[PDB]
Amino acid sequence: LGELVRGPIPEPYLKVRGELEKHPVVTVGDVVTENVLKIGVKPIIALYDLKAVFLTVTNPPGTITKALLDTVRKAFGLAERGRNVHILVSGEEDLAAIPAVLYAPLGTLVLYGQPDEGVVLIKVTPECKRRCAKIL
Ligand SMILES: Nc1nc2c(ncn2[C@@H]2O[C@H](COP(=O)(O)OP(=O)(O)OP(=O)(O)O)[C@@H](O)[C@H]2O)c(=O)[nH]1
Ligand SMILES: [Mg+2]
Repeated sequence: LGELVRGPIPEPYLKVRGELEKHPVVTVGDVVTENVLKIGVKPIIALYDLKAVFLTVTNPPGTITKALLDTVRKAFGLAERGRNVHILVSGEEDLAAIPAVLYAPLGTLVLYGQPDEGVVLIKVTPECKRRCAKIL
């Protein structure tokens, strides 16, 4: 929904680093997560596929189960309390950016990967929270 930042890995992470350091960050994807960690930023929540507190969840590709939605809500609960949470998904977390935006505090940056293209960065605001609810 937000802004795509283009470039070969890891140049987009380097471009946005200053912004990532000044806000809480949620990462969706193994490549996104790893790349944010390696520039010294610790996500409050990181969701990635199986191949800090750990939560496990199964989510069949191209769905948003009730279980994923609960795990994400729980994650944000734990993050409110200053835990970093890694959600390890068995299945696929292809849609997980939507709930991330729903349940997130305002001013949170959510990142996910645009295959081959770059990194999508989303500033969490009442508008984009509104539409993400609509998307579901
Ligand atoms: N050009 C470019 N593409 C990127 C960049 N970061 C991520 N992407 C793309 O986004 C894709 C998806 O990222 P992830 O979802 O983290 O990767 P994944 O292997 O699907 O990880 P899982 O979702 O855990 O299975 C990657 O395969 C890349 O092609 C970047 O900095 N530049
Ligand atoms: Mg992915």
